[PDB]
Amino acid sequence: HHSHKIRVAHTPDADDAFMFYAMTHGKVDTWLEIEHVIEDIETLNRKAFNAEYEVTAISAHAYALLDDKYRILSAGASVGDGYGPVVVAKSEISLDGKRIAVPGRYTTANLLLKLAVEDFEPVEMPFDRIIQAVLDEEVDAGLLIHEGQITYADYGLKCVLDLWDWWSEQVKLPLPLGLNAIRRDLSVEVQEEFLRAMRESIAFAIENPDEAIEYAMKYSRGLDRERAKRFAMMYVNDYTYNMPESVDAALKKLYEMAEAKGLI
Repeated sequence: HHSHKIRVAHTPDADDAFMFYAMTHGKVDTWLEIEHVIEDIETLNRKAFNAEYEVTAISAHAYALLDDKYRILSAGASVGDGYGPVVVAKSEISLDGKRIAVPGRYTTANLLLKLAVEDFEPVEMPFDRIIQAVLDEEVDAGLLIHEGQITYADYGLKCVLDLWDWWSEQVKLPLPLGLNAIRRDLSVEVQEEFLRAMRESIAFAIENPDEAIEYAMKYSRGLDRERAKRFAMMYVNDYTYNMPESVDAALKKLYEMAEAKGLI
């Protein structure tokens, strides 16, 4: 077992901690010596341009700009199906010409926004400040890629653009959001092994939602246990266990649309 020492990077989010719980607690038997690195999704999308880690989470959008050094892992993807990121505002607006706070240039949610509204002012900004900026009218609207998508109503805010409804009008397939990416220079041995450990960790979470969610709470961000389970279960299910053919088709489509508008 060569090169058995690797770095696995993922995000400080409930859905993520949930998925990785079994692995982060020695509950997964593997000969791989894994070192976890937790960082914001946009940080990983950018560091991925240097092929920093052996395995890293990464937005589908970003992946299109680094499919030369990385390939998509069958397990770990987050896919919306009847739900996904949204743009929220204090009241109903059109968004055209407006200033919208965005969590990260390379996120899939940004690519989608840039496809639905071809003329607006994207205001680069950390996710943990989008909600405040909107409520305090620092911007006209905000793009929410994390648990905001199911909690915005608590702040008296409302959805002005439902990215899933927009995507559903473009193609009839699930919505690829986050992906698990593995460097192409790793051996077949390491590739299969990590895939096995990854799948086991995901399956463990579904069979033990309360246990896995308990630890994940460290990233709940105020969400109660039920709301957190619901969020995690939204992006950690069948699609995460194994990317089906429909999701492969959806990425293909997503990319084609991006290429056709020169977004990539």
